[PDB]
Amino acid sequence: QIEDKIEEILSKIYHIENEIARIKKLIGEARQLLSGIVQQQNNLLRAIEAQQHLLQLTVWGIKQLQARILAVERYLKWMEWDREINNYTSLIHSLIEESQNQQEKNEQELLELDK
Amino acid sequence: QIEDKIEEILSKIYHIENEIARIKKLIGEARQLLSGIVQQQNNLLRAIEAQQHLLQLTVWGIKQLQARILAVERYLKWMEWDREINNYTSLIHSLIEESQNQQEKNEQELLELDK
Amino acid sequence: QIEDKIEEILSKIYHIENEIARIKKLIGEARQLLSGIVQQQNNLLRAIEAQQHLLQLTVWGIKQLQARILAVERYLKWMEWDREINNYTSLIHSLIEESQNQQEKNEQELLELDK
Repeated sequence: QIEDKIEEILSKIYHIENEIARIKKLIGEARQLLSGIVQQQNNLLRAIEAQQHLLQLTVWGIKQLQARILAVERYLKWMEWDREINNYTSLIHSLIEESQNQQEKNEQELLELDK
Repeated sequence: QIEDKIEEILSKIYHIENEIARIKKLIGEARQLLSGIVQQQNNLLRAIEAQQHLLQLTVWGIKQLQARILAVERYLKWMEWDREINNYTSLIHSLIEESQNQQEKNEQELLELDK
Repeated sequence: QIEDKIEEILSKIYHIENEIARIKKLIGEARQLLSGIVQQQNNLLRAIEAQQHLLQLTVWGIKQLQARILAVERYLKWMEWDREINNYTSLIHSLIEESQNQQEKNEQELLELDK
């Protein structure tokens, strides 16, 4: 049986030795999908940034039309909105700053992973 | 050779025993980058929410200017846009509700993972 | 000691054989959270798309009010903004096109992973 036991041991070591190579292959794949998720987020953030510039342009557009229509009505003859707009504008800038930080870390850690 | 075989077996078991510790280290790292990706998404969603409040504020701003300019033109003397705006507004609210749900699950599952 | 060594070898092979099953369980879990992160991103992108249609609707709304107020002022009696709006609009369309591509790959790779 010492004889037989070495046969068994060797068989188990081989089949499990297989498991490891399996696991390392899958782990290889998952590294790719992970970088894809990280890049996707940098993209999603840049769109969000750009959309904010767009939103700032339209608020300015609206403010100008307020002036022009106000004057026209005088020739012929609001503050809450300004607050809520200022507040939400502040928030979106925080969330963007934080999202920029979070994006640098995630990219750094993903870079560290390639060792 | 029984002697020699036990030498080989022991050598393989050691080198593969190494593989496992390697794999567990990398798996440790990847847990971090994964929480970073999940947090990043909560951030990206909150920005998107805020931007929607901002967009709602500007649509209201625009509607008011429509009233004021309409009146001024009467003193002196559209519906599709309202539809498309109502529709897209409905959609963004769904996508946000779903994104809020998806964010709770992902955070729960990520929490379950620390066992 | 040949006797004893086979006892040790068998003990190590069992405890490490455990490690593998452990690792495969955790790997099972992490596959779920990964699909959840990928779906979440498809959602975040669709919201961003919709918000862009919304932004396009409001820029058009603003342009119309510019015409109506311009005419009213003539009866009675800008180009940079148009540029910046056109530019940022172009960018957001690129970032969205790229984000759509990135989303297909990530979904494909995640699909490949289930072998």
